Amino acid sequence: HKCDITLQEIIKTLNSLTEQKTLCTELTVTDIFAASKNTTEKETFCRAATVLRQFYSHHEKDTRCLGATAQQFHRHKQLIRFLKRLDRNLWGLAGLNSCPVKEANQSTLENFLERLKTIMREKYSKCSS
Repeated sequence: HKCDITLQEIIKTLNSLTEQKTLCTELTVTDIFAASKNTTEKETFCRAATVLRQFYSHHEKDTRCLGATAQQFHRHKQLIRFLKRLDRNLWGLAGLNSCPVKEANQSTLENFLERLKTIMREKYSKCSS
């Protein structure tokens, strides 16, 4: 694949999470699309990194729900270590590093991932990178 395998990695990495975190996906996560009334691609990717970041910290290495079941306790520091890894990938694609997010509707992790995915499957046509 000439394109950047990183993209496919983000989708799979972002997906696997959905399969694992299905119930805990009720921690009402702040949206950001509301400000999509006029933003560029980069601005989007960045804004996405901000949401993911805060989401990581808020829960940090605290097994509040990200696990408490199985294959999650041990892979706890692994999920976080991976989440950040993705953030770094976003930085590469992005380049702003500074992007604000105006609150609005409190979506849900799953909903956030689902929405983000759509945008991914949409821009997927534009590999570039």
